[PDB]
Amino acid sequence: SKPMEVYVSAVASPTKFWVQLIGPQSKKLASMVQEMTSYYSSAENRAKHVLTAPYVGQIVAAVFKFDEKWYRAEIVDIMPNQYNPKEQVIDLYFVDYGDSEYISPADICELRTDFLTLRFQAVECFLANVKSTIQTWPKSSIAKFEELTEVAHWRKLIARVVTYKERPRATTAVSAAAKEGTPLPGVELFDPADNSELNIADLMITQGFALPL
Repeated sequence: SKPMEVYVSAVASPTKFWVQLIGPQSKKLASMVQEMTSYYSSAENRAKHVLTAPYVGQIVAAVFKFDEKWYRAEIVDIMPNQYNPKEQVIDLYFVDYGDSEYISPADICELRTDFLTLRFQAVECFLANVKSTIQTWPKSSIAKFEELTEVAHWRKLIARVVTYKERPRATTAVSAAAKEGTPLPGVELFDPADNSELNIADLMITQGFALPL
């Protein structure tokens, strides 16, 4: 397959992270985040889209109070508030970035229909040809991978899909697009501005943060 320019947008570990494609799609995503954020920042517009009787699988708009921006999100679970049985806590998967967060319904709206047009931008991947140094990944390995990818800071990488692995049985709530048996792409990654001929897997192995195979 062909190499592709990507950003790493979220990281759980070197064998669970998310990438976005750079190009017209990433420009459209940035434009959409701006437009959704401007639109839903108005109480009047939010009232046009009040959330009622939400359901698992629903695609919604949600504000992440971190950056105060509005994002497309998939409801992956709904549970009662523990303090308060008459309200729910909503498990959201942020379809364009890869993050998952538990969010109050107060911070969610229905998604205006035209915001559905853009392809969901995040693809879950694993780093091919590596495994953990200790038989889970050490926090230091996760940190090194976050550093090399500069996750969430718009660092261009070159990715290539070189293998696939069957998704394991999930132990937590995940996207409807990420069920057991579906193919998880295994990628090579390298930083074209890196000063190195080695890809990120080989950097992690040669520097003691991962093992081969």
